[PDB]
Amino acid sequence: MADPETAAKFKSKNAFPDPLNDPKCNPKSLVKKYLTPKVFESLKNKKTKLGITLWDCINSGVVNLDSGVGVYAGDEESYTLFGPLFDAIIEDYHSPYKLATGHNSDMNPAHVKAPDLDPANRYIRSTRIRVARSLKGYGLAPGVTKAHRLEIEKKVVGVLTSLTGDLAGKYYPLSGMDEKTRQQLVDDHFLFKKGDRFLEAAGINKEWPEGRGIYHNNDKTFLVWLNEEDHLRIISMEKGSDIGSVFSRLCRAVNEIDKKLGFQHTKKHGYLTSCPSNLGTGMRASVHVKIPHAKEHPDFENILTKYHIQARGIEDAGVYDISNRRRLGLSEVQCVQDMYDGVKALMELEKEAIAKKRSVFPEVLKNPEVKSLLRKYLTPELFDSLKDKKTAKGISLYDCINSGVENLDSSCGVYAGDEECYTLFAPLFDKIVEDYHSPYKLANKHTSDMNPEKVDAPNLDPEGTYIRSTRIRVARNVKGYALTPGLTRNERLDIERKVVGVLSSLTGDLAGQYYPLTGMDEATRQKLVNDHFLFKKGDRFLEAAGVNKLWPEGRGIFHNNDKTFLVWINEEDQLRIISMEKGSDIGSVFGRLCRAVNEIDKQLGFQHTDAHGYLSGCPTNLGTGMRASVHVKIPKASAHPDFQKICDEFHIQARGGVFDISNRRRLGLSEVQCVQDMYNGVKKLLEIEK
Ligand SMILES: NC(=[NH2+])NCCC[C@H](N)C(=O)O
Repeated sequence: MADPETAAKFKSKNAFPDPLNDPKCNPKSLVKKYLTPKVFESLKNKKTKLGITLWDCINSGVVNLDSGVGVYAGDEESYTLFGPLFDAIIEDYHSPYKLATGHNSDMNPAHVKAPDLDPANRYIRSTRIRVARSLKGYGLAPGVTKAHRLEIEKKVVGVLTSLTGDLAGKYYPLSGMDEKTRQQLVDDHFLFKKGDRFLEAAGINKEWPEGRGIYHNNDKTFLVWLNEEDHLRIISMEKGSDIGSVFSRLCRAVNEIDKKLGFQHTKKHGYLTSCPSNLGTGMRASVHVKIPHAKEHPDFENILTKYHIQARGIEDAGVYDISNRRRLGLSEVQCVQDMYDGVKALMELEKEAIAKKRSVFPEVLKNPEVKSLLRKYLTPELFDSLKDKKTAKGISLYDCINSGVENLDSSCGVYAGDEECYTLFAPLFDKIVEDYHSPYKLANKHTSDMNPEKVDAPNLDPEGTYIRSTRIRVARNVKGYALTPGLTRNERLDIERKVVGVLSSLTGDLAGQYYPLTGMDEATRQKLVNDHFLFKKGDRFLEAAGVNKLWPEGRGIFHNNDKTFLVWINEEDQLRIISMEKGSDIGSVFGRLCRAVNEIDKQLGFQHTDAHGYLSGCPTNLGTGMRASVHVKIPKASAHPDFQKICDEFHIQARGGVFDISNRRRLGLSEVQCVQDMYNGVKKLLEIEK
C-alpha cells in the first residue's frame, strides 16, 4: 500500500501531507493522530545538526498510510527538536508511561531470580530475548552517514570477534556474501534482506547492503543483526525454558559492547532507537508454551494484565507466544522477571488442569474393545495404589501410560521415562514385560554377551545366491541419564555431544562422519534418503510418550565410509546401532557391531539391570535390544513341512520371493546366543534350498 509518488510531491514542497486525510489511511495511525497542521508549520523549517527534517521523520507514515506508528527518528536530536510530535506519539504508544516520570535501565542478570521453569520441556518450547541498541556518536539508522555506517560495522565486529566462550562465533557481512553462506543463513533463519516499504520510505535502506552483517555464536543461541533497522539488533534464544540463562548470555554480550563502545541513552527515553516503539528497554522477550487448558481458565486474562504480558497463537495446537507489552517505565531486569513470573503463573494453571484429569482412572480404558497390554493389567486397584508416586526425575505412572491412553489402538501403550520406572511401577511393568517377552520370567534374570568370538559362524552363502543381505541392530541407552521419554533438554544435548565425541574417535572399519538433523541442508538430506540412512519424527505413539520433545534438537546420524555401520542418535532410543553387509557373513556383521558397541560402552556406559538387560523407554526393546535380520530367498524350504519345526526350535520368525528372517526373543538369551541361533536356523533352511 506504498505510494511514494504522492508523498514526494508534498515532501518536495515541504507542505502538509494531505494523504493523512485520505480515508484509506489507518485510523489508528499515530502520525495521523498527532501531526496536526499547527504541529507541521511549527516544525517544518527546523533541522538537526545532521540535517534531519520533520518530513524526513514522518515520510514512511505518509508513503505507507497503513502505518501503525508512522515516524522514525533520524537522530537523537530528532526526539527533542520534534518533541511536540514524538512526545505525543511516545506517550500514546507507551501508555501509561510519562516522559516526566523517567526510565530506569538495568542489565544486571544477577537481579533476576529465575530457576529453570520447565527442564523436562513439558509445556515450554522455546525462549527468546531481543534488544535494540544504538552506538554513541552517530546518527540513528535513518540518518547515519555512509562513512559512519561503515565505522559502526568496524567497531561492532571488532568487539564481537573478541567474544569468548559460548559467545564465540563468526561475522558474515552482507556485502560480498556468496550463495552457500546465504543458504546456510537462510536455513538457520538468520538472514535479513533489504528493508520493506516501511524501512525504504524511512531512508533506512540507504547504501544497501554496505555495512550490514550477521554475527552468531557457534551454538547458534546468540544472534546479532548489524545496521538493519537499528545499529544493533541483539538476540539471545534457545529451545526450552531457561530464560535466566538466556538473559545472562544476552547481558554478558551487550554490556561488553556497552563498556567498549557506549550506547545512545537518555533518562526520558531509555535507549534510543529509530522507531519510537522500541525505546526504553528496546526489548522483546518471548516464550512459546503449550497452554490449552489455561486459556479456558477464568484467571487467564487477569494474569496477562497483572504482568503486562500478551498471548498470541501461532503441530502447535494450544501453543501460545507470550511476550512483553511494555518497554518504558520498567527495566530490562523487571521485564524479564514479569515474563518469568507470568509464564510460571500460566504454567501452574495448565498443571492444575492436567493434574485434575489425571487424578481419576482413565475412563477411556473401560471400553471392552481396548485390547492393549495397558488395559489388560492396569486395574483401578493398581492405578490407585501407584497414581501418586513419582521417580527421582519426576516421572509418574500417568506419564508412563499416557501414550496408551491417548492412542487406544496401542498394542502395549506403556513407556518408561527412566530406570526407576521399572522398579517404582513394577506392579504394571513386570506384568507387561513378562507378557510381551513370554515365556521369560524376571526372576530368571538376563545375561548380556557381546563377545563375537563365542559365535561359531563360518560363512553360509559366499556365492550370494540365497542370502542377499544380513543386518544386526541393537538399541542402547547411555548410563547416567533418564530414558528417552524423560530426557531434559540439557541431557539430550549432553548425550549427543558425548556420543558424537566417541564416534569421531573411531578408526579403521568404523571411521566416518556425523550429520545432525538440526540445520541439515537439503543436499545432505537427499543423499541420506538414497542410502536409507535418514529417520524422521516419531509417530503419534512416540509423541504421546514424550519422545519427540524439542525435535530435532540433539538428533543426528553417523555412518562409516563403507556404508556398513550406522548409528542413529536420540531417535526412539538414545542409541540405535546397526551393522550392515552385502551377502551372508553374519559373523563379520556381528564382529563389527561388537567392536563398535564395546568401545562406546567402555567410554560412556549403558543403562542395564540384571532383570531387564539393557534398558529402553520401550519395554519391547529390553534384554539384548537386538533385531537380527537376514534377507533370504527361500521359495522351497518355505514349503518343506519342517519350517515350523525349525523356526520354533531356533526362535526365529519369517516375513519379507525374498524373505526377511528375524529373531523373536530379546530377553532371556544373550546377543551371542541370539546370533548363533539365527545362524543355526538359516543354515538348516539353506540345507533344504540346497
Ligand atoms: N555393557 C554394560 N554397560 N553392561 C553393564 C553390566 C552391569 C550393569 N550395570 C548391571 O548391573 O546390570
